[PDB]
Formats: sequence, C-alpha cells, structure tokens
Amino acid sequence: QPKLTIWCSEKQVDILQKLGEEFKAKYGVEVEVQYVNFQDIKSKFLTAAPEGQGADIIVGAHDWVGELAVNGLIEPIPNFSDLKNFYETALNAFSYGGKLYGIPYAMEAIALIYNKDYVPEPPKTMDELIEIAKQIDEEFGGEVRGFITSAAEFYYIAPFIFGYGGYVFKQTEKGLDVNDIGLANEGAIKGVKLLKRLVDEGILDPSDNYQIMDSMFREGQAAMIINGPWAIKAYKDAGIDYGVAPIPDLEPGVPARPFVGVQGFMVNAKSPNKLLAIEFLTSFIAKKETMYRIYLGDPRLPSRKDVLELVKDNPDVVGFTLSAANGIPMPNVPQMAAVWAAMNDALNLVVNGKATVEEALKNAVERIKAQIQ
Repeated sequence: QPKLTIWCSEKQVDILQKLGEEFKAKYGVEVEVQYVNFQDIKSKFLTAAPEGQGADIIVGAHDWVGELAVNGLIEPIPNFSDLKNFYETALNAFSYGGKLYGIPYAMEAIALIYNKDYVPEPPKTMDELIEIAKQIDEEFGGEVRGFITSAAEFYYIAPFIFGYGGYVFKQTEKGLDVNDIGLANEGAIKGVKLLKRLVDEGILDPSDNYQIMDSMFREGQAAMIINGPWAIKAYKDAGIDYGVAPIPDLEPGVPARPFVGVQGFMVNAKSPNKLLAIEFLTSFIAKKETMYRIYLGDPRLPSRKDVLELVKDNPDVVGFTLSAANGIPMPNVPQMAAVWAAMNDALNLVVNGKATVEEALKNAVERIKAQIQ
C-alpha cells in the first residue's frame, strides 16, 4: 500500500483530504493528511526527517527554506509551465541557491491602512500622504494622528529602504549573496532619509511603535497607518470604516517594496515516495482551482495572480496583495537573524537625533558583516 503523508494547517485538512482521494483514484497512492501546528512542524521535521519519519509533504514558512535545503531535507521542485501564474516574490521566497524548494500558497505584507472618515481616498505618493497627514495634524489639534508607523523598527521602514534600491543580501541567479550587503547604499540612505524627514516634519514621533500605531487606529485616533492583514479584524470589530491600498509610491514610478512573508508546501528529500509527492504537489496542490479553494478555506493573500483575479471583489485583498507582489522576501537564510537588531538599533539612533543616516547605516552594516564572520 504505497502512501503519502502530509502535515498541513487546520484550514487545509478537508481540502487536502478530498484532493488526495482524487490522487488515489488517478495514481493508486493513498494520501494521509494530518493537522500539525506550524511550530511543531519545523521542530518535528528537523528531528524525524533524518530518521525516515518525516511526512512526505509539509507546510511551513519560507524562512525555513535555507536551513532545510542545506541540511538536505527538502527536495528541489523541477520547473513546470503553470509556475508562470505565481507571483515572482512568492517563488523567490521559496527559492535557494538558484533552485525552487516549494510551492507557495499564501503571502503576507504590510500596506496603507486608512480611516475613510478622515481620508476618503488614499494618497498615491508619499508627498501626498505627507500633505494629508499635515492637514489632519493641523485641524483636529493632535487628538487624531495623520500618519503612524513603527518609526524605529526595521520591518516597518523596509518599504522605504527597498523601494529606493536598498537590499539586505544581494539577490542573484545563484541565490542570496550574503557578502553583498546593501543596507547602506544610496537607495538605503535615501529611504531612511525619508523616515528622518517624516520625523523632522513632525509627522512621525520618535516614540512611535507598533502598539501606538495599532491602538490609535483601532480607537479612531489615526487617519493612516502601515500595517498588515493580521490587524484588520480588530479594526473591523471596532467599527472603523477602513480602506487598504498599497503604500504610496515613494515618488512617481518608484513603488514601496515591503518585506514579504510566504507560506508554502515543501517535499521531503528523504521520502521514498518523493517522485509521487512532487507529482501530487505540482499537478494537484499547485493548481489554480486548488489554490482558490485554499483561499476560501483560509483567506490569506494568494500566491497566484489568477487566484487574485478570482477573489478581487474584496478590496482589502487587492491592496495587500499588490503590496506583497512589489515586496522582497525576508531572507530565508540564517544570517538574517543578526540583521534585525542592528537595523532596529540604527533606526533608533536616527529618529532620536543621535546619529546621522549615513553613519547609523554604515555602522549597522559593519556590525552585520562582523556577526556573519
């Protein structure tokens, strides 16, 4: 009795069970499908897969790909034509060393979230956002914030840094070059100079952080914020008439490029059944129709362009997904772990007037290059 085991999320079980039944009828292979918590998946896969007890297909975060791939535990996915229908950044997020290592089903990035009671129509550029923030600050006498984001937090400032051509690790045809760090190039400096300008013009406060951004918008005291899909239901429950759009273009023709987190299916490279696993993954799971069902089961930003077309009657999903499509995957390699605190520290120095952008970014990249060695 040849079989495939899949560890998946709770909202995928029924879809994957039915799909596996189709697979069994076409290929004679039984598909056993099991809900496993995201946390339990990475850890149990690392310990079980080396002993031949790993599920044949798992779900997981794109962040795991570098480790899983170098340890030889997940299998490269050969190219197929239907891949043209996936967002480039979803595929890139599941790619390592110039090879694809999974089929993404969901993306996550931040975008412009705005209170329609204060901003009927969202700004198309950052200059327009700034004008609008100003008028809100200077009218409702500082009980309503015109614009809030987490000012000293790298994850929230990234869209400015990357929009202008900043980058963490250079993206090449053979993978991320961890020795080519772009967090202090001209683009990167220009992005953080934008941040600094926001603080200098009194639009952002150096104390601004996530809690303040999130609570003020929920409580009707913020016109425009930059946040992700995870926040929206508490704003919905709180009766905010909110919209979602991409982060305004930095300047004409220069989109903001936020970090993007991606969830995907991966094949066990130790599986005795990996050829059939890859067939199930590429010919069944990866299909437009299946990916659409997956979205209906758990409405996360789709990894496929043709699935977005099918669900775009929701205006939120469009604004978020367009933001994610322009974004940059959080690097899926272990050298990223050192980057966050060095960048958060740099940004902190900038917003509190302690170091110049040029200097804060040069030192952060010095600190990072040193930690990687």
